[PDB]
Amino acid sequence: MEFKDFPLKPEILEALHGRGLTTPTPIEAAALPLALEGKDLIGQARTGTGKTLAFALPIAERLAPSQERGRKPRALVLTPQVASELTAVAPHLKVVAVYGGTGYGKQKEALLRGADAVVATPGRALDYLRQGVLDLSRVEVAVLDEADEMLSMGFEEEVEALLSATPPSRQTLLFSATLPSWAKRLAERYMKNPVLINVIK
Repeated sequence: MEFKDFPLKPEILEALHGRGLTTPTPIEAAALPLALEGKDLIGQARTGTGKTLAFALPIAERLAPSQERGRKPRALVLTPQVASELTAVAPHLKVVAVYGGTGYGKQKEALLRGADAVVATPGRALDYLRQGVLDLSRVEVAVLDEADEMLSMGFEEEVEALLSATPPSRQTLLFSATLPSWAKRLAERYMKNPVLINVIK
């Protein structure tokens, strides 16, 4: 089932063209059905290229971008690269970044302008949170990418701090080539009877 073979936004199926992207991975092709309706999932694919669109899409497709001034983020993401794509496959949605390796002020500036989604290393993710700079009480979509490269890199107790600050009616998707205990807790404490999917060779 090519992208089209699904209920998808045309200009998105076109931004994809502006890109050149045609057909989804095994994992994407599995998630989207459930992912395009809110169902909690879990994803298990080898580390590297292939994962992004399983969630990027169910997000943009879920939200009606706004021009509202200084608005809260309806979506959220985590790592320990991901802007290029989403910004291109979700032109209607405003996207920004946060991370160690630049100035607080910097990512404490475009923030107050407005936001439709986010992606961060939990180390700085809490920074703006505590600062009260980042308000997180309007999120609909939640995402954890590589909950083992987090564990490994050590961003695991902010992951859940930031996470403990989102609606319960909210949705949740988790990806981890190897699903570890903290991601088993992260799964019991944060997800409604998700559906696991494994594509490991």
